[PDB]
Amino acid sequence: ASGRALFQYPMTSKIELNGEINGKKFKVAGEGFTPSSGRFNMHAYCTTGDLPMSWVVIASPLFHMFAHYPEDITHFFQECFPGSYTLDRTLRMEGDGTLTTHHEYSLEDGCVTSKTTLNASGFDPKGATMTKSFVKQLPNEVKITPHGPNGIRLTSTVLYLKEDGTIQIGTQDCIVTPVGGRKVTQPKAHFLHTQIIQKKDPNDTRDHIVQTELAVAGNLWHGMDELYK
Ligand SMILES: [Cl-]
Repeated sequence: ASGRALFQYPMTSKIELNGEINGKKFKVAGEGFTPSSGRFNMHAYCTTGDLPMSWVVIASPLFHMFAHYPEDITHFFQECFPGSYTLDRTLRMEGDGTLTTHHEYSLEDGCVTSKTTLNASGFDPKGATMTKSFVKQLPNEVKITPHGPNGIRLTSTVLYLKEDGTIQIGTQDCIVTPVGGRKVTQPKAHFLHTQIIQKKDPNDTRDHIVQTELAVAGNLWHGMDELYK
């Protein structure tokens, strides 16, 4: 049993996230549900106190193996199992700060555990990330291409909505590296439509978020694959 056969739904998730932003150290944990392909939720919470940054910005740090792929595009993230992969992200909040994250994953008993680190340095202390002035981030299309002999790269531009209805941009890039000692067949260049929605639990006492991601792959631009050898 490998690849897509390891992702029979429903499944669950856990996260352990150790973070630091502008020298403010924090920890997040969470548990989540993946009812079906491409729809995955996570109820996270700060275990150190209040989260010292926007929950909207931390949303993408908070599981691409749960994205929904058609049969005719390789689901690289699922095909990495068994063995797993690492994810390394850079998120540049333009004019604000840059953060990085590193993710390791393990699958056991239908549950993917993410162990993530986040490091953010140089953020504007009056910016929207630190002041928690974002309402949501808009849905976007993430470009996925082969990268190196055995990886893939994900890129996106994110529009972050401030309370005043205006936008701030983030630029996001990730590299995905199989860690399983084996070559995983790269997909053709394609895109992932991603929507992140956040709400609060009616009763939880912690600083927390209840987040849902919808992530659906498609060959949006058939010609794109020719450009990536
Ligand atoms: Cl927030």
